Amino acid sequence: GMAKMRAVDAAMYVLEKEGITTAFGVPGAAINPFYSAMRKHGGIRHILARHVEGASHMAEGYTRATAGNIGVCLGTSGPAGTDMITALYSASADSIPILCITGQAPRARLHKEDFQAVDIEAIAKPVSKMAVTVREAALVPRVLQQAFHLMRSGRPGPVLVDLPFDVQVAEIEFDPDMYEPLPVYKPAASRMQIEKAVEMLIQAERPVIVAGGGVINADAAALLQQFAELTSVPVIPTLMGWGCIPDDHELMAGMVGLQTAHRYGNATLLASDMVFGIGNRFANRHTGSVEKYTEGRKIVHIDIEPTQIGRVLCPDLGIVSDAKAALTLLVEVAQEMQKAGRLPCRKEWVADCQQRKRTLLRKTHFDNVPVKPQRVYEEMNKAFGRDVCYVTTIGLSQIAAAQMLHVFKDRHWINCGQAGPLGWTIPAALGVCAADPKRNVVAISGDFDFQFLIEELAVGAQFNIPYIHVLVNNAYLGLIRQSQRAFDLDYCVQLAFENINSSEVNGYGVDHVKVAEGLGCKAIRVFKPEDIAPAFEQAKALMAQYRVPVVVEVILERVTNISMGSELDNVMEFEDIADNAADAPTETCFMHYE
Amino acid sequence: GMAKMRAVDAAMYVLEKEGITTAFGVPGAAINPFYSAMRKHGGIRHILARHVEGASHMAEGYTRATAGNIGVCLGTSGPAGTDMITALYSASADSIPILCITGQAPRARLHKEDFQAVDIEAIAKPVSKMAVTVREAALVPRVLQQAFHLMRSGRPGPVLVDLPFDVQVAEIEFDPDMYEPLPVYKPAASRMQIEKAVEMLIQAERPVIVAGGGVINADAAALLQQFAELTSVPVIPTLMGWGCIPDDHELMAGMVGLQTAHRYGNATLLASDMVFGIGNRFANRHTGSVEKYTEGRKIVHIDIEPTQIGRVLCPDLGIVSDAKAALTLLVEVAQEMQKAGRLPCRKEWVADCQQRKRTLLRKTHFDNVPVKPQRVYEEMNKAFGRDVCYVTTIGLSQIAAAQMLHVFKDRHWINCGQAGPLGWTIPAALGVCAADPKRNVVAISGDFDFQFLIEELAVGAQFNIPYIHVLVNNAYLGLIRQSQRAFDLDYCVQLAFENINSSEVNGYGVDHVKVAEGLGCKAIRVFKPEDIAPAFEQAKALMAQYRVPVVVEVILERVTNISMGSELDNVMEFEDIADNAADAPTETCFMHYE
Amino acid sequence: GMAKMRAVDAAMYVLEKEGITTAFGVPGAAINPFYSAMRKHGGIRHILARHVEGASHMAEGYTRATAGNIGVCLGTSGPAGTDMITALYSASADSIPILCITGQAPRARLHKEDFQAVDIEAIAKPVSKMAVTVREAALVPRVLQQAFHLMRSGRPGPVLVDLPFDVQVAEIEFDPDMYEPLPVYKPAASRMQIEKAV
Ligand SMILES: Cc1cc2nc3c(=O)[nH]c(=O)nc-3n(C[C@H](O)[C@H](O)[C@H](O)COP(=O)(O)OP(=O)(O)OC[C@H]3O[C@@H](n4cnc5c(N)ncnc54)[C@H](O)[C@@H]3O)c2cc1C
Ligand SMILES: Cc1cc2nc3c(=O)[nH]c(=O)nc-3n(C[C@H](O)[C@H](O)[C@H](O)COP(=O)(O)OP(=O)(O)OC[C@H]3O[C@@H](n4cnc5c(N)ncnc54)[C@H](O)[C@@H]3O)c2cc1C
Ligand SMILES: Cc1ncc(C[n+]2csc(CCOP(=O)(O)OP(=O)(O)O)c2C)c(N)n1
Ligand SMILES: Cc1ncc(C[n+]2csc(CCOP(=O)(O)OP(=O)(O)O)c2C)c(N)n1
Ligand SMILES: COC1=C(OC)C(=O)C(C)=CC1=O
Ligand SMILES: COC1=C(OC)C(=O)C(C)=CC1=O
Ligand SMILES: COC1=C(OC)C(=O)C(C)=CC1=O
Ligand SMILES: COC1=C(OC)C(=O)C(C)=CC1=O
Ligand SMILES: [Mg+2]
Ligand SMILES: [Mg+2]
Ligand SMILES: [Mg+2]
Repeated sequence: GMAKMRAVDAAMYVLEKEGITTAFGVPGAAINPFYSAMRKHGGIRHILARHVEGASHMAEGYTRATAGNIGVCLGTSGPAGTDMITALYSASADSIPILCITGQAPRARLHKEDFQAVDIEAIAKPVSKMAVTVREAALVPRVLQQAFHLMRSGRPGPVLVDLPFDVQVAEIEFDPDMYEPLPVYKPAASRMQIEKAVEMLIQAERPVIVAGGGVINADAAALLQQFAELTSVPVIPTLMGWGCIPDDHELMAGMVGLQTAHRYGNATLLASDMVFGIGNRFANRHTGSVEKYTEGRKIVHIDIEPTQIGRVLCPDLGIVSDAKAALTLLVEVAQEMQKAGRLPCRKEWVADCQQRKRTLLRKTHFDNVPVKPQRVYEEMNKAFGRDVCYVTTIGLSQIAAAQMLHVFKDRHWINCGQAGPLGWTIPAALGVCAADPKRNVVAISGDFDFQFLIEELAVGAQFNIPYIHVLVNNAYLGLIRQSQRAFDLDYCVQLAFENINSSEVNGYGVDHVKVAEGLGCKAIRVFKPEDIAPAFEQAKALMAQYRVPVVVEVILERVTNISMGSELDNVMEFEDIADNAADAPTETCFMHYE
Repeated sequence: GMAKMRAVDAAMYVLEKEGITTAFGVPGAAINPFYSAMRKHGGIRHILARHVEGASHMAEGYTRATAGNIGVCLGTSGPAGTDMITALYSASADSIPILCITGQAPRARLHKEDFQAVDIEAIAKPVSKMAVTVREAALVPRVLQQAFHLMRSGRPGPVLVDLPFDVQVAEIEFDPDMYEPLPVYKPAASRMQIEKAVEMLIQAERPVIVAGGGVINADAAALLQQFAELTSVPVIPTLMGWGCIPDDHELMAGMVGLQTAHRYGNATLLASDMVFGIGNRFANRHTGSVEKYTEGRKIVHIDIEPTQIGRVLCPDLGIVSDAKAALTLLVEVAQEMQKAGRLPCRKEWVADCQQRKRTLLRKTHFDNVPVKPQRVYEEMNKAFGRDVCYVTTIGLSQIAAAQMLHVFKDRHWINCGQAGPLGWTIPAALGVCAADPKRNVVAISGDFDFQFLIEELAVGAQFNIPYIHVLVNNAYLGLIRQSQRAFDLDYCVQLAFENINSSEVNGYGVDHVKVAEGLGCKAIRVFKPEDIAPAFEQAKALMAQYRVPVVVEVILERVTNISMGSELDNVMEFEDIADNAADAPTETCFMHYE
Repeated sequence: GMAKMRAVDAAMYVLEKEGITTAFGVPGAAINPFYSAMRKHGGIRHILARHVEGASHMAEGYTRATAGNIGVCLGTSGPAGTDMITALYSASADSIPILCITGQAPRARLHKEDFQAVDIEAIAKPVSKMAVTVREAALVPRVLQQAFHLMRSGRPGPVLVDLPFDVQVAEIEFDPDMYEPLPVYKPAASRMQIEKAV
């Protein structure tokens, strides 16, 4: 029961009671007392990163992998905290928590210029739900207790806790048996709200549901699918909702937007007369101009956060609610409407949507040498099972991947959709694997994203954390080259050079096979499209055998312009489109996934 | 003359007028208009980094290399700006400027949640002299004009300028012929202040001058040496002042502090009766407890910043002045005192200081296998000339290097002394080489620092930027292991693993020779101490021949405890001390440098 | 000559050398050592206001009346400082200075919800050229020295100096004879610019 212990020893009991079992970090002198309490306590597996930014993105992958997870990132004072800002931003931006814990100079020296003392509280305030320097040892458990309440309540977001060295080692009296987590705050829609939304849905003749990341945040994917099935309403997931209904479900109508979107998804949205938004916001790369997106359409918006409703467009009906509470009530009311015979039949509209999904395609089956990126994603759909979990960040690599890969379960598309920090992909994939060693994790990176935090591969080697990383190498910042077309420029975006140790890379610059092997991983380079599928089969074998990351590097043609535009009705198709299965053989309409 | 142009085109003329010739950056869509103006203008050499943090630390190395330089760092919106915070902190902390320029979402969408729009102004405020989002196109030249005034005036520091996309492309009328840089503000000591300081100096019987980074910031090293020679007063440089008098000068008395310090330097400070501080602050790792540092000693402090005087200890005389203005007047007054016969002879005190410098040594000449790190620094002193320019960050690698290497000119020790961010070393060295292609740049890293931003070696390969990187590999976070001794811990600080591709690294983990070669550089691994000197000779040849970075990796014994303590009178000597040249052959007392 | 004195006594020598002769204020327990120093030093005429906002606007009128004047407004901790925000905004907005000086709780109690302790630094930062809590007794003369430089230089504006009670009464060594005001920064047009204008 009650005993005298250091404030960091009390912190270990609090973290255990709050369900923490994993931490990613880089120790230093100012955070040593915390590491010493973590060693004495046991039960937290620490993973040593090779950049503080790597540890903070591992914590994001850990959070995102499984409902209820909270990745923890640990660092010393000074530059460690400033190295966490990008991850706090990325987590805030996507409404997901991580808990960052930093050491700090002792309280008496905070306004002197103590070595590596920085005002991290002020720096981190705009990208966190709370950033606090703990000023008394007895407050360490209470700040953590409040932090966990904030990370789970309302619109979720990250917390930074900053621990002065003297506060960490100071004694307190603490009773772990008496510690209890605070209740989680979640507003719930009333029946009056939900019945109005269902009445509006029944009146629409061509409705779609836009299912957002809030549905996944609330762990409500099964209810979302059930509500769509009862009402027979096609579902458009946002990039952050992708997976909340399986991609081969007959009501999955494709994705919408300026870049990570399908031709059939955009055409279905523009033909619709109502958008029933659940757990989405209306992101600008999803909508284009809001005036065109809302034209001729009633808009419903359900969001847990009141000030998200009406922020970018005015809904006809806005409801403040947790998505699981809302969907529980939407299923009940839809079942009552079904018994009363008041849900309309929707066979024509569902048939029109499916017809678009069957004909408005993009070619993937390219035999070209050098390889076309879209062929890589066709081979990934064939090589990996239905349970594949993709991790990716940003680039033409990521945009085309979102256009052409398929996913079948929530939290099998792990992607930092609002902030898109380069280098996120490797640490996030390691964090997903740490959350779930049985997960079939496959990452996708372009060469530039792969280089930012390339040293994190050695974390996977040191700790034996296996996953497959697909690296598509054009020796370009490919997305920036494409955006420079508007300026008739191709300027400062090339990565190629004659590698003085590897004439076999043929002027592509970095030799990723050599780099990955020096970092302790396995790697395979692919030049010809028919060698992609065997390489994915070797990579699985190498992974079972050595239990380390395996990189499959595909050498691409230097320049491919991926389809994108500035409005839903203006997406330009640069590469070949398709209307038949032979050019696009891995659409779910044509291919059984597992 | 006057013409209509985009606001970014006016920015190019302003940057040219302000002396900018180099920029380090990573383009993205939101900053493309600026890149397009930089391409159209010419005359700025852009260097593409492989992490935005790498570009920001290259800008720091560029600033630090040469008086008057201002490194420029360019990035897109969102995570690029959050990736610059660590460099802004490091530059603020050391009183040096960089100019960071970020793209931003258009003004009308700043409070919507536009893709990658972040409140970078608020995040960067605590680590910059100005952080501003430019709200009108006509203000772009005026914000830059104010930015350059701030970066050069008072206590120097960094500026972040954030450019909304629509502000960048909007037209203005601008006349480059009429643009003029603002005057620089620098307070100057009066004769009444300086005469009082010289009177106090004359009364002291055992004075020392502590020469800080402010002397180098003011470009006043030659005056500092001249003032010490006229008054015959021994000089103790801080780590940030190191080089402002040559290490073989008869008045150079060694360095002082808890870690990067000499036994003779600390013993000389504790024996002194006055500290004449010029351009220093009194950093806690330099002083220890201020009560012990000031005991029995009058303190003079000259600083350009009024609120630095009395911040950590109360001087007997505090003077607000630029160090060059102060030293100009100190030389004149000392010459007047010399003509009047009022400067005391100081032969005994100078002789006592030199006697300490000759006898209070640390052993470097170790024949051990595996290699002892202190032998590496002895070989570096022999292999490189007097004009060597060292670049380093933090770790036992850096602390012992500061204890045992010698430097002979200002700005030949490039080191982020207050913030110490891991990964700084490679990008900073590339930035120094970009500032001065004739500089003989040698970097020092431990293995963990080397890994953080290891991909930046490919920047040196792509752009042919040659320098030598000494990598001392203990497969440990060695400084943290040593600080964990106080907790009877060795926990989460080891980097070793059995590399499945390289049994020759013998369980040390990452194979840096393979990684460096995959990144396009040359590399040499050294296991035996007698092979260090030949490896430095091969590295010079490889560098002349291939014009890329050359890494020399020395395999160290796993555990070496470097001398350090918590007070000047308590520094513990773990490894062998020396009182003879044979154990410490590269002290300047024993060895002629060039 | 150099002498031992309280930080507030050294502040009195600084205000004298910077030309202060008048102050408007409302005393309180947290600013009493400063009032005790003003009484002992003499040479500043104090006008007692009947609202802290009244003292802050008297300081504005005193500044605005005559070139080179700097009105000084004095108050205690807590609501006195919040009583001053409107004048700080009015002074900033018109590019003119006032010097506001507030008492504050002792440093050891600044995060402990001590009676009438408020984060006036953060509240006043948007409406001042500088707003600072002085953390060391030796810094009191230096903060005032930087304040007068900022109030006169560039675009002029007001400054708020917040004084913890333990900082005010701590002894320091200060030599009034050695104090000198900082140079004022004012940029000047070149002849090239003026000929173009004409
Ligand atoms: C290069 C690139 C291209 C992209 N292209 C596209 C594209 O074409 N189309 C596209 O759609 N996206 C695209 N994205 C992603 C896009 O930027 C956004 O991240 C995404 O559209 C946002 O999805 P969302 O509306 O579900 O929002 P989210 O960020 O997932 O959040 C939606 C809402 O959920 C709420 N919420 C949180 N928890 C709960 C809960 N328990 N219950 C209810 N509500 C809750 C939050 O308050 C928030 O308002 C792209 C990203 C990149 C990097
Ligand atoms: C692991 C590690 C160990 C270290 N160990 C030691 C150690 O043992 N000893 C040690 O001394 N340092 C040590 N350092 C470095 C230390 O932390 C500080 O960076 C350093 O001591 C500060 O030097 P300085 O006083 O010259 O200050 P600086 O940071 O260089 O600044 C001094 C002052 O210069 C002023 N200034 C700027 N421009 C001008 C100008 N034109 N004219 C006049 N003034 C100007 C600024 O206002 C500032 O107050 C260590 C660093 C690390 C990372
Ligand atoms: C820190 C950061 N800097 C810049 C960007 C802008 N950016 C987005 S994609 C991209 C290029 C990515 O290239 P690569 O990963 O090789 O992919 P490709 O587009 O060539 O497939 C850049 C620079 C960013 N998202 N984050
Ligand atoms: C971003 C960041 N995280 C953590 C630290 C704390 N830190 C200082 S030195 C060090 C270990 C450095 O190890 P290495 O570079 O191998 O050098 P060694 O001490 O072993 O010679 C760490 C983690 C830091 N300075 N910066
Ligand atoms: C894309 O890489 C780059 C070069 O090499 C092609 C250059 O010559 C210059 C000036 C910039 C650049 O980014
Ligand atoms: C018959 O199963 C199929 C569908 O569901 C009806 C579809 O929507 C599409 C597009 C193809 C298909 O085979
Ligand atoms: C130093 O590397 C580390 C390990 O391997 C030795 C571990 O087993 C654990 C639990 C933490 C760690 O940091
Ligand atoms: C004779 O030259 C020499 C000195 O200067 C007098 C010294 O201070 C020391 C320590 C050695 C030396 O050789
Ligand atoms: Mg890296
Ligand atoms: Mg690429
Ligand atoms: Mg090491």
